[PDB]
Amino acid sequence: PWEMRERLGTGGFGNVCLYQHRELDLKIAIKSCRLELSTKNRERWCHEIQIMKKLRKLLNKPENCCGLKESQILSLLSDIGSGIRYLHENKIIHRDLKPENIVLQDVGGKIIHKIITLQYLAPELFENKPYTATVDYWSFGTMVFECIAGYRPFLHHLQPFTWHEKIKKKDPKCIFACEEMSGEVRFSSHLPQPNSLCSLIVEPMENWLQLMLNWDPQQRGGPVDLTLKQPRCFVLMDHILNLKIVHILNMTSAKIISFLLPPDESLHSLQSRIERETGINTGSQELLSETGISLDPRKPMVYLFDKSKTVYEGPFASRSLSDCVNYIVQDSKIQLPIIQLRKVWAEAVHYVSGLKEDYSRLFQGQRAAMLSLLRYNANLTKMKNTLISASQQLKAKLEFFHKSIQLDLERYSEQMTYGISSEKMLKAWKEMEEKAIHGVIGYLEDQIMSLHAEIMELQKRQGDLMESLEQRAIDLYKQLKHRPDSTEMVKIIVHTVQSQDRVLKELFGHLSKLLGCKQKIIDLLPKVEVALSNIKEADNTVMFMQGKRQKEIWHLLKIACTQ
Amino acid sequence: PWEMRERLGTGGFGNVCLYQHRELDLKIAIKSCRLELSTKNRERWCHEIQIMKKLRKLLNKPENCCGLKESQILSLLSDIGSGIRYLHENKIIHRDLKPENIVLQDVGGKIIHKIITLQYLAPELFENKPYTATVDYWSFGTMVFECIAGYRPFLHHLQPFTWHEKIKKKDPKCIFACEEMSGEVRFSSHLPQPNSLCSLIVEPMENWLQLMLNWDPQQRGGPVDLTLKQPRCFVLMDHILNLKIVHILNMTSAKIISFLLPPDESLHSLQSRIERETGINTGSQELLSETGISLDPRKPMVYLFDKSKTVYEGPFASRSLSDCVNYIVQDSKIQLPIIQLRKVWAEAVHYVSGLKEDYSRLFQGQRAAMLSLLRYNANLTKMKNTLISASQQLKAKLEFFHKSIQLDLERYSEQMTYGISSEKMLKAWKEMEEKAIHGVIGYLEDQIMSLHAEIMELQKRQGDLMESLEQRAIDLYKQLKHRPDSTEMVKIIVHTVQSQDRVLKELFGHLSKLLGCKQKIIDLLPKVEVALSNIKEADNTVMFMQGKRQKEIWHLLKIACTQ
Repeated sequence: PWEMRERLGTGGFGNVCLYQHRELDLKIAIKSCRLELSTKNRERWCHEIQIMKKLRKLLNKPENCCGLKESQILSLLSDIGSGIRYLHENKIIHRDLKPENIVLQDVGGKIIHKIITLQYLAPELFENKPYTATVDYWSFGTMVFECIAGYRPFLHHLQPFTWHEKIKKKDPKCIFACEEMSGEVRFSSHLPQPNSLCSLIVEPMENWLQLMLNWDPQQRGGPVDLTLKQPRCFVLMDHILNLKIVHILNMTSAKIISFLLPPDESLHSLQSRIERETGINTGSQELLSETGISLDPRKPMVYLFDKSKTVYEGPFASRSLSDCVNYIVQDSKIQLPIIQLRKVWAEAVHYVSGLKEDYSRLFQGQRAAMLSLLRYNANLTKMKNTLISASQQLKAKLEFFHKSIQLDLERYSEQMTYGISSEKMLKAWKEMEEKAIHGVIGYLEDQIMSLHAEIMELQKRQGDLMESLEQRAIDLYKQLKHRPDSTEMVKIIVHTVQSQDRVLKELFGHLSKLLGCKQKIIDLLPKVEVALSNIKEADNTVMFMQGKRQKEIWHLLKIACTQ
Repeated sequence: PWEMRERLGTGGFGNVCLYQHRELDLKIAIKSCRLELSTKNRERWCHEIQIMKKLRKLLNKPENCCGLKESQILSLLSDIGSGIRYLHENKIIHRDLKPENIVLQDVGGKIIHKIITLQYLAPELFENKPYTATVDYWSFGTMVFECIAGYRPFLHHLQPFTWHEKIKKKDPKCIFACEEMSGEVRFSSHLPQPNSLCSLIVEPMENWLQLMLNWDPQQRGGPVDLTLKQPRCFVLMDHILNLKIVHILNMTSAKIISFLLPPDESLHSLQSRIERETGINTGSQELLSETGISLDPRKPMVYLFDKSKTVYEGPFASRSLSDCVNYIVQDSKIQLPIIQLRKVWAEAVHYVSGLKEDYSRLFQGQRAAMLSLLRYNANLTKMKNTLISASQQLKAKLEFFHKSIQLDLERYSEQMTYGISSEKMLKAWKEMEEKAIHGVIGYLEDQIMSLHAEIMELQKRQGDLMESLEQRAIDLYKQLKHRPDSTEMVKIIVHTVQSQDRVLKELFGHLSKLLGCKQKIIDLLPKVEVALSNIKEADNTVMFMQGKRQKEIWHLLKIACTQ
């Protein structure tokens, strides 16, 4: 019993449909071709199905109008790369490239992607009837930059006909194209500013796209690697996919640097790399995990603190607005053609989203600092429990020491009668008495639980309020986006900059209190080490002095055997 | 510089006025008599001022329409009693009695009261020109029942003329008067039901008012006590003022009983009084203070728990509605004359206020139970700290016991050579070894901190929501009160009864968890006593066994002196 539900779309000579089982969640797309076909087209569809048996919603999101997040673009490169190489191994050229061919499928947080409009049709497909797999490189890299910037790499916002008439008139050794308001065709051989990708990836992706967006058909793939039978863009993509890039969120200056690393980097070698590269001393390189764990350098988002500097100044915002957006900050009432307005507003929304991520990640590392504080706390609890244990045990040892030497003093005083006693033993036991004489236990305990209660007081956010502010702004961008003055948006910029400044300065006060707690702990540690060491040493001396007293008793047994 | 502010009222031949200093809070009432008086009236006012140099807002509150709280009436009796006797000692009859003569003055929570409308003018003042101090007794006791019920003791809601025409036609040996809807004059020699005063006070206040509201002028004060020159009502009022009445809020049945007590009652004698009177066993008489302290019976709102019974059934509401109010619960749309409606609605508001006080005081004793739980907790913490202290000290004593007897075993084994050793000492030291052999320490510790964390979980109110419901109801009574259907009020009765039932049953679950915690603690206590006792005893045995070993060493010194 298959339920004839709503369609999944329009496909073939009919509709792509959703046929779920009536009881279970068993969905499949069935490409309806019930319409009477010619036998070349019917049989054509037959071997189409036979060979088949052998994302566009994400392309139109409000939150990535200037393009997608880095890691998501990476996963699209590896997944759609495996699909495209999977089709080229199967001696199959798809040629029907579009974001609608790609399935969304959550597997535990991971979206999986397989392959199932004149902007994707190749210019040699605009001209000639036969084709090669180069159209997959042109349309695919085209769609890749449609993930990178959110829109078309060549002359976007035009109709595709005159668009390809300028593609075949474009210098193919360039990357990005745009058109100004004065009618100038200005095109760039480099990627634009609105990007989230690290430059270490960008420039091999730049020249990679110089091979990809080369509209000359014979040079779309690469100078072919004759050792692995492989075009150059595949080699560059597998090169990029195995880049080991870490990220150290430079907290004290509100920065982050990506680090392209060799695969044999020990963490100590990376400590030297940061000490020479960033100039931050390894005696103060405080490196916390996403869970706030300090590393082991014996192993091969990282959070960067200065162990020395407790003073935390203001954040160092190295991201400005573009001068279009700052022009609208200065003058919001100018009613331009609304395409450039949604461009400017989009840049503003991506900026304020950057601010949201700033409070997000700084907030995150603040929490990780608190978790490391908890780990130091548990260390302190262990050390103080062992400390007062051995302390009080040592006190009882002193107790039976004093009673024992009191009894020994009695027996010595009685055997004094016959002149048996030797005074060097007595003065030795007096020395043992002064050593038995030999508070800050409980006082430094009060330092411990005082700091403990202080931390718990520090335990007692506003970027959700700024999420309502930015959320209002992106709602403005949506309600102005579906349409065929910007003052209030600049006011949201005001409230987000100033509110962000307030809560960042308060959290910097929190962090200063945290490092004060941490330095107080690290000051408390060798107190516990020296104190515990004196406890164990003094213990073992008193125990050996009891054994030495038993050697004196033993010597009295020698005196008993002497007579 | 005195500021001529607004008046304080109208008085004399002008206005009672507020003349504050312009800088300080120095207020005084000045009785303006600027109007041209005759010299008997001007000089009359002169000796009035000369003798003077030698509350009505509270009478009209929305919350006490059926009369005032008990303790406040008590304080008015002692304060206005001291004022009236203060005036009768000064050979002065005021005769101008009204609630406007009484000053409100907060002193740390206490209102102080001193003395400065035809319903207060006496019937002999309605008839004759000369008078005595009996008019103070009539008008004063009149105003007293105007505190007790909130309105006039004789035929209220009438005009004062025909009112006194029925006062002089009333049987003066009765107390309360009313008039029915059919024109019947029905008057009562007892106090009505809408009262908060305890009956132990009510009936001497009943007969006290039978002397007070006796409109026969010669019998208003009393059969005069010839030993203290004192009318009977003064003797009865000082008798009532020195009554020592405590209150035990019977929590398990949702009750409270006042207890008139002799002044020499020990708390153990009162435990017998509760065990025979209430039938609640002194082995289960759990008596907690307002701070939740269990008493010392060696000393002379009390909270009553059953130590045995952990099952807490539903509350036992012995306060019903009157059948007028229940009639309006059954039929709310009857538009009566609105005087009886505000009477019925007023009874409803006082009922729901009683419910508010029920949740208030049960909530209060619940909190006191939690405070007593905290006291037991601190006791447990002390006992466990001392316990693990003496435990681990005992462990170190066993340690040097075993090393000591190991060394003694060595010396004994070496002096075995010459046949010096005596095997009874050896077998004795083996017995000492098994005694040295002679977990639930830390296990019952886990019981302790397990229960501690469980209590802290129980630590994590709705009568404020019912305060909004009742507050809505008294707002209905005010908005219908200022006017010259009751269904929604009965719906508030529904929500307050059912919501009150829900939160009371939840809090009864809380209390069951509390007594479970308490019985768990009291089970944990003799474990600590027996365990600690075994620790101290076993300690003192091992220490004496070391001293006995020193007596054996002493005996070896006797063996050394033997040769």
